[PDB]
Amino acid sequence: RYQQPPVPYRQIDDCPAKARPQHIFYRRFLGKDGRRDPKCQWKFAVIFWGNDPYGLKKLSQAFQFGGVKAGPVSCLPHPGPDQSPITYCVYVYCQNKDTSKKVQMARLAWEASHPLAGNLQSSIVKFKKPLPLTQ
Amino acid sequence: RYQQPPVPYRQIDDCPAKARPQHIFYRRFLGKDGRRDPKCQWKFAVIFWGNDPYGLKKLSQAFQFGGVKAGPVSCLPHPGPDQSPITYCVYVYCQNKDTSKKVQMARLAWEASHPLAGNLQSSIVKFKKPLPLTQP
Amino acid sequence: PRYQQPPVPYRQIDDCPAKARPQHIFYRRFLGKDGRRDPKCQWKFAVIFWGNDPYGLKKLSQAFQFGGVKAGPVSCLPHPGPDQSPITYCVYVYCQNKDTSKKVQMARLAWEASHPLAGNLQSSIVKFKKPLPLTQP
Amino acid sequence: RYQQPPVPYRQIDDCPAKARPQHIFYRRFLGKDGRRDPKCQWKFAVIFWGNDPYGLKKLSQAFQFGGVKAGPVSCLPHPGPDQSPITYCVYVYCQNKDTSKKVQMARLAWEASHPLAGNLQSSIVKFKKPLPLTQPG
Amino acid sequence: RYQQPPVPYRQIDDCPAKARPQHIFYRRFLGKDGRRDPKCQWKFAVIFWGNDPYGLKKLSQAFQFGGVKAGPVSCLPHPGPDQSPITYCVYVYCQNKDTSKKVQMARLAWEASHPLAGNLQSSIVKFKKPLPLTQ
Amino acid sequence: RYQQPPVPYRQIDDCPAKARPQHIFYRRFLGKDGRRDPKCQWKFAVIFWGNDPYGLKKLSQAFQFGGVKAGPVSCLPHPGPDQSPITYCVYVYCQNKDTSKKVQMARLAWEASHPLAGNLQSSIVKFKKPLPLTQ
Amino acid sequence: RYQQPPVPYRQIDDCPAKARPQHIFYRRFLGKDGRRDPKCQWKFAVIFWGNDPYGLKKLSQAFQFGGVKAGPVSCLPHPGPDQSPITYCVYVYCQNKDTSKKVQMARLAWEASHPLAGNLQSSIVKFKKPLPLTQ
Amino acid sequence: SHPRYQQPPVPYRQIDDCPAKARPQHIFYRRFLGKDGRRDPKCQWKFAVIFWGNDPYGLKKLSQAFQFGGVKAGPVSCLPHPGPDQSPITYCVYVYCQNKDTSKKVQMARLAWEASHPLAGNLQSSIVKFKKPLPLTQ
Amino acid sequence: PRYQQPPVPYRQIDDCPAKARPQHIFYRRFLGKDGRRDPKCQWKFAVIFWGNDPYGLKKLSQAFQFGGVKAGPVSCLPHPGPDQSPITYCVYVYCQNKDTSKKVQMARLAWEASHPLAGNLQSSIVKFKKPLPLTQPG
Amino acid sequence: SHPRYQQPPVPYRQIDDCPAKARPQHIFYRRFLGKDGRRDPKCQWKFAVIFWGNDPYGLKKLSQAFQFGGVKAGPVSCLPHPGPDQSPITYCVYVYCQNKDTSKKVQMARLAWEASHPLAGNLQSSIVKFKKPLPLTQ
Ligand SMILES: [Cl-]
Ligand SMILES: [Cl-]
Ligand SMILES: [Cl-]
Ligand SMILES: [Cl-]
Ligand SMILES: [Cl-]
Ligand SMILES: [Cl-]
Ligand SMILES: [Cl-]
Ligand SMILES: [Cl-]
Ligand SMILES: [Cl-]
Ligand SMILES: [Cl-]
Ligand SMILES: [Cl-]
Ligand SMILES: [Cl-]
Ligand SMILES: [Cl-]
Ligand SMILES: [Cl-]
Ligand SMILES: [Cl-]
Ligand SMILES: [Cl-]
Ligand SMILES: [Cl-]
Ligand SMILES: [Cl-]
Ligand SMILES: [Cl-]
Ligand SMILES: [Cl-]
Ligand SMILES: [Cl-]
Ligand SMILES: [Cl-]
Ligand SMILES: [Cl-]
Repeated sequence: RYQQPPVPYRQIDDCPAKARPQHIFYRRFLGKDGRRDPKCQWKFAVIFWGNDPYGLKKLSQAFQFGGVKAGPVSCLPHPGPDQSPITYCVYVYCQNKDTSKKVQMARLAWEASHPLAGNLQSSIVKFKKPLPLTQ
Repeated sequence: RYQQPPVPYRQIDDCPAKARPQHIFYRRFLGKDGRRDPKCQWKFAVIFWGNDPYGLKKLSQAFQFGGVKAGPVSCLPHPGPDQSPITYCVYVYCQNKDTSKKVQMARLAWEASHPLAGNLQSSIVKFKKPLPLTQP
Repeated sequence: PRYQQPPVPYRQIDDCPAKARPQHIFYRRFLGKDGRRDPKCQWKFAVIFWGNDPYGLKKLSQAFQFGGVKAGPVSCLPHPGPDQSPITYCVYVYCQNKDTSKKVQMARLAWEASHPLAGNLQSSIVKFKKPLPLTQP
Repeated sequence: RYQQPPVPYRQIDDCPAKARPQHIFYRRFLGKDGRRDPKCQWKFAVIFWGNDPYGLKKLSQAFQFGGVKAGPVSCLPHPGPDQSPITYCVYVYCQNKDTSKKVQMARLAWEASHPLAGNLQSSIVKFKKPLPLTQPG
Repeated sequence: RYQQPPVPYRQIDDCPAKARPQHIFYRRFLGKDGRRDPKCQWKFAVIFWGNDPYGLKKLSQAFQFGGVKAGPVSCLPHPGPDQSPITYCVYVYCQNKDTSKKVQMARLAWEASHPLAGNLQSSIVKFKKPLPLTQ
Repeated sequence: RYQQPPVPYRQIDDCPAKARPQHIFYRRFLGKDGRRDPKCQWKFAVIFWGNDPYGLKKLSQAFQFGGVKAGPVSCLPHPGPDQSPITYCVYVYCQNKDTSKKVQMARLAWEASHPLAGNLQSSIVKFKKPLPLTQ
Repeated sequence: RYQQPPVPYRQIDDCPAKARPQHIFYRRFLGKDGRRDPKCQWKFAVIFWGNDPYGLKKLSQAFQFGGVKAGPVSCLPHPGPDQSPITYCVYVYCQNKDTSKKVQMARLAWEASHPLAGNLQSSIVKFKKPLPLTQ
Repeated sequence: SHPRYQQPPVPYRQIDDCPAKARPQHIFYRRFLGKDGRRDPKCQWKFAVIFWGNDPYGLKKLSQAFQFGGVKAGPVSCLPHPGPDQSPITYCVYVYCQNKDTSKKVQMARLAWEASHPLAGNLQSSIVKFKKPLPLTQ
Repeated sequence: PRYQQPPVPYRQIDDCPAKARPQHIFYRRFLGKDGRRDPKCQWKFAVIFWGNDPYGLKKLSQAFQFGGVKAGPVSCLPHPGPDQSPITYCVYVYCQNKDTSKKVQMARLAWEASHPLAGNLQSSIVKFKKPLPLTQPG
Repeated sequence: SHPRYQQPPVPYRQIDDCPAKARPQHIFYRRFLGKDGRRDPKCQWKFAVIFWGNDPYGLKKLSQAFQFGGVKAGPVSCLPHPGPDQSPITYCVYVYCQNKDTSKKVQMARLAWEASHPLAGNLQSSIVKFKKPLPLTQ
């Protein structure tokens, strides 16, 4: 009835098909930084936003790892008193600032290599209290 | 799948009636901190989370003001390899840290006065770069 | 009896006078654990509330009665100028830490938000250099 | 029914007679610090406390100046769940920390010079927000 | 014609009569700041100065305590090349900055309660090395 | 009767004879630091003390300059509740800390070239408020 | 006879053909960071190294920008007294440490998008004095 | 080794193996460095000195001269063109070391060679530091 | 042999050259304990005195010979110009701390004030980065 | 020049003026110091390097060599005896200059010379700072 989180996967063939190439690149580029850091807490993310929801879905399905986990496609609120064109967003959660920076670079690399991909705005995010993403 | 953002409000007549009481309380309680301070950028939020999406949807509909704006009901990722019970969440965006604390306090106040309402966990949130929430 | 006396304490919710009781109930729930006394703490904080209606202040005094949050009686600020002008009544709500003090302040703000007939009180956190005699033996 | 603030004075003769010696000494001792200065906000006080309401009342009536102004005799709450003997208090409001320390010293001087006067405890007090003791405007 | 220091007392009966009222006020007002703190060094004072040596003398005789001890009535030198009206001074020696300040306060108090009394100018004084006033 | 301050003098002929030698030395050694400086307040001194009042009187009489001015011979209070043997002192006022150190050194120099004469203990002194010694 | 630097080039057609894909990617991923900053000194680089000189040549030819400039394919010294197999290296010169890190990521990303590319070791480099790369 | 690409200087055991025209410079350095020229096994290869200028032969002799246990020159290389066209080349040689102090002695040593041989070119230079160690270890 | 020698050391006032002995006696008393060696400190300070009269400087040099305060011989500062101009003599008085160095300056200033025939010497405190070899061989 | 006292080294304007046994050292320093060897006319004389050792003749060549517009050695002087008895003399030469950078370069120049010449004495030295400027302008 309501939004639902991306379903997780260990095997690359579980990743939806059209996000698969983005997923693979992310796995190779993130490397060890993609792995759950047992030590740290989940107090970081990167928020990506732009106008195309389908682009963001792929990004959300591509960013699913031990230490890097995206939520579903969401929205920013309308900016003004009235309705305007929607800005969608995905939060890519992770454990430390450095991983969060690498997530940003990762997507920017994907964009660089795919001129037809949306150029997403982004920001590093930090949470005062830890999020419940432990196993 | 694809969410839309809560509709904004002209008059309280435009707030969904199930959230109207929560909304009116927040309007009075936030007072001036609920008004848009164009002097500021949008670099803060509060994230509320819990297991009950209806609770969160009323919260979301309730927090719709000039300087305090909720996103729709959303989700955190599954924490592990397999699927666990869903943790829903709502981000309430605002323009400064003081307001983000007032937002947490508003919700605690509502909860105190309504022992049946869900006791939501939350966290203050800070963004490095400002969000596109300025008025056109 | 020419002098003020301190508010009486409660052994149960129903000992709070009825007109102030709902406000007291909301405070008990909202303050929660922080309403409780911390016998390892000293008393060097308060929130002063002030306004024009002494009966409103009396209910706020009656409502703020807990182990770690205790209102004095309805009192007054001095006149600001050379002649008697409208009275600003005030109540001090004594607390054990700054945190609880801001919570006290928020509690009343919530109360007012949820009850429009309630007076819109002004307030300020207050800090004492020395500990007040509010400890037990 | 409700407490009232001390009446403010235009001339020494308007001061209640029993408090008038204390008022004159404070007027002379405080000197310039007893006057209002328009450069400052009302964010300080001295709280005096003891078991003697009449002694406090003279103190309260004595400290009525442009820049130093006492509240009425009030009470601190009971320390415990049971009533205990009343501790009375007076807040003497000032515009700055130095004036607040001078007020404590003033009263210590008064005690030193009058062995029959009670020995009051006190604390300096700081308010995060300014109190409404300025004139309208 | 050499100056001598004022006489010390043990009893209040030992204070010269004309200085006794001021002495008893100071004894009461200074309280325990008035008494000697043996683990402390004498590196402070209050200098009082004005035009009336008689008022200063009583002040001198008044401030005689374990931790607060006045020297005799003395003088500032002349301010200019020629002789001008004499400015008398008395140093009241203390062991800390707090007591100094209280000494200033003590005498202001005395002045507020006696309009006839001289309104003496004063300064806190600090000595880099300790004075020989330990017993 | 009460103490008076040393008589100021500008010509070395107006200096009391017993102190002329000291004075001539201090005049040359203090050099420019002996001169008054209007852009400075009078918030410093050196206090000299010891058991011999005549020694201190010469010093008092010697240190009379534009920017360096001694009070008369005075005393410190007795250290205890019984009368002790007197410690005398003289304050030499001046405008800055540097000059006060110079004044100290000047007297040590004098002690060094007159080894038979008595030694004085000293301390640099600082006043919170400026003393009334401008013209 | 002596080594020569890579050809600089304005438009992509002047880029050697084999380096053009890597150059385009870099041009897009570096973004503004690829541009010169005349108010910045050349005191950074990334040194890339590996055993395939042809791989290094393409990287060398690809990193030719206003603010990011590669030297030619060079060598590290033999590490021992005997000749062993050669470790080639290319220095990619930059005007700040952030650009350096970005150059490093740019190649990692290239390696993540082409599993056939060699996997170059690399290091940020810091120069005490500025190199003569000013316009 | 690949014929289309630079090779590193041949390393050498006795002084006689140094290329004839480098040898004096080499002997001079060997004396000036003393024991600083030896492999310091407690240290990682994280430093160099870069020498640069416009005469490649001058740099080639320096390159050939600086081959010791703990200081190893790469071959004559180049900086990239500073601008949009080919312009006069600046050649360079990196002389690798294990620590800052050895890197300063290399720099000093060359300064000495120049002050004592006025035909030698006056090479610009800089200390260089690497975040990760280079593969110059045993 | 034919180079400058330091002042001959003497720890008995009568062994001080007679012409410097009054200046010596005054310095010994005025420096007091500051005049003694403190093994705990190192020799990283001095006062340089200079002037055009080498004899006045010679007496100063002879006068300042103490355990913790020790003058070198009368020396010179270089010619300022490309050509020779009238000589500026100097004496370094070595000390173990800054306080003692200022005292040394005050000492000579005192001597000048009490002896108007004495030259007025300019001086400067001096600080050395590294310790001079003035510790006792032990 | 009073014959009882030291005098400053003779200044040059041309290298044939340099005492022959110091000429090698002199030229080497002129080249090593380069620009830093000349008078920096926006600066006062408040630095030096003191060199010391037991061989006065080596120090004398050093004194003679360090003569430039911005680096100027005094004569061979010495330190005081360290103890209350005559012991072996430690000779010293101050090499004056206008800023701390020049003084570090002076120090390095000598060091580079020594590293280059196994027969040269290994002189100890220290940088030196004067609180007031020395009269080396005129
Ligand atoms: Cl960001
Ligand atoms: Cl975890
Ligand atoms: Cl939080
Ligand atoms: Cl109320
Ligand atoms: Cl009440
Ligand atoms: Cl209501
Ligand atoms: Cl407040
Ligand atoms: Cl009244
Ligand atoms: Cl009383
Ligand atoms: Cl207090
Ligand atoms: Cl003062
Ligand atoms: Cl004497
Ligand atoms: Cl002192
Ligand atoms: Cl003046
Ligand atoms: Cl690195
Ligand atoms: Cl540039
Ligand atoms: Cl060459
Ligand atoms: Cl460098
Ligand atoms: Cl002679
Ligand atoms: Cl010795
Ligand atoms: Cl003489
Ligand atoms: Cl100096
Ligand atoms: Cl050094």
